[PDB]
Amino acid sequence: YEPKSVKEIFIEMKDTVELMVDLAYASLLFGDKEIAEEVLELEERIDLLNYQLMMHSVLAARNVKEAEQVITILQIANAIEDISNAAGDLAKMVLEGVELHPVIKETILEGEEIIGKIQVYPESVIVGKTLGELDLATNTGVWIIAVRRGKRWIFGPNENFKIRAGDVLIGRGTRTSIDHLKEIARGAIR
Amino acid sequence: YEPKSVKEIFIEMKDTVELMVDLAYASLLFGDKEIAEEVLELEERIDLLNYQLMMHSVLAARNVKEAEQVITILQIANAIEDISNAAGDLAKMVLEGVELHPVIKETILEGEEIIGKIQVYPESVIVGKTLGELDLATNTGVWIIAVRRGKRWIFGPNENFKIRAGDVLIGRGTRTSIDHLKEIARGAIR
Ligand SMILES: [Ca+2]
Ligand SMILES: [Ca+2]
Ligand SMILES: [Ca+2]
Ligand SMILES: [Ca+2]
Ligand SMILES: [Ca+2]
Ligand SMILES: [Ca+2]
Ligand SMILES: [Ca+2]
Ligand SMILES: [Ca+2]
Ligand SMILES: [Ca+2]
Ligand SMILES: [Ca+2]
Ligand SMILES: [Cl-]
Ligand SMILES: [Cl-]
Ligand SMILES: [Cl-]
Ligand SMILES: [Cl-]
Repeated sequence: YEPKSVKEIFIEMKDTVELMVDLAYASLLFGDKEIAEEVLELEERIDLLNYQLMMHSVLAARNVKEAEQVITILQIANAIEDISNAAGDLAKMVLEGVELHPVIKETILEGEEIIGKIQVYPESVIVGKTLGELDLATNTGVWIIAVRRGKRWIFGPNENFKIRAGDVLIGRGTRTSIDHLKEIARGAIR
Repeated sequence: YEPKSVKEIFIEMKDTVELMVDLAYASLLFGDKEIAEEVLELEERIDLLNYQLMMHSVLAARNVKEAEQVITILQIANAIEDISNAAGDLAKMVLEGVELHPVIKETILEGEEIIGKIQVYPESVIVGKTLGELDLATNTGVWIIAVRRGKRWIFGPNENFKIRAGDVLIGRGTRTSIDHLKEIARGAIR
């Protein structure tokens, strides 16, 4: 097997917790238990990555200097793991199925950065293009955290994900950044 | 005095913790103690907002139904407050001045979303424009979390913030989203 680097593990942890928090808010906004389940699965991945980070750090360091440095990484991962647990706490509320105060969904839809649901029509120019080819985060500011395609979810889609008419994109971004993408998705803006 | 709504307090909490985490990573990337100090000040604001949220929730609810609903809000704020404490943990490492493992700065610069430093030249078209007039988050995907102007910091600048040549923008976004803004900032792209 090809060994992983500390940086690769660390980057995945950071990237994953960010996605986790976004998905946690999405689960609350949509009262969606499947999204909530995904958050919990990611919390487990975070525990696994944290374990590997500790293993790598323990094995890599043999003297005091090296030790002091790997400890800084473990300390940061520790804080990251706390954020993952908080996202999991939010997800659990959705799985418990509690009736949320109406202000909650409004809050997620009206803050600086919001979560939006975008319907893709056949006439849109993004149909048939991949997220990478598109680089939506780069070119629209809207970051796609998930896609609902029929009876299935694609969480954290990669650059190879090709968009189809009928897809429902779950994006994170500013309000005007979400409405802009909706225009493009409706084919209004070519 | 004009009373605040639960939603206003809640939105500020959510917005603030997001900014806190971004600033925490910025403090680590730049080994900047002033940014770290700002994170700690925001952790205190979060404690204050949490207090006001509890006050509003306690006063607003008088019967079981209303109580069950305000509790959902308090439960979410509880998780948000945990995230704020994690950001504060990261900031403290910078204030302690520990020597960070080199992988840390690399990780912040190479993940899905990174933190970038952008120099604004006199010839750039963004000079003299406000963040609102510009709506950078909306129009570039790059979210401006802070600006270093001479010997002073402006954290979480509002829509009225007018950009000047010599400003150093601290942005959050994708790599290609950061390089794009740098082009605009250098005047290369009008
Ligand atoms: Ca854990
Ligand atoms: Ca060892
Ligand atoms: Ca802990
Ligand atoms: Ca299914
Ligand atoms: Ca569909
Ligand atoms: Ca606190
Ligand atoms: Ca009461
Ligand atoms: Ca706690
Ligand atoms: Ca100063
Ligand atoms: Ca300057
Ligand atoms: Cl690597
Ligand atoms: Cl299609
Ligand atoms: Cl309001
Ligand atoms: Cl100027």
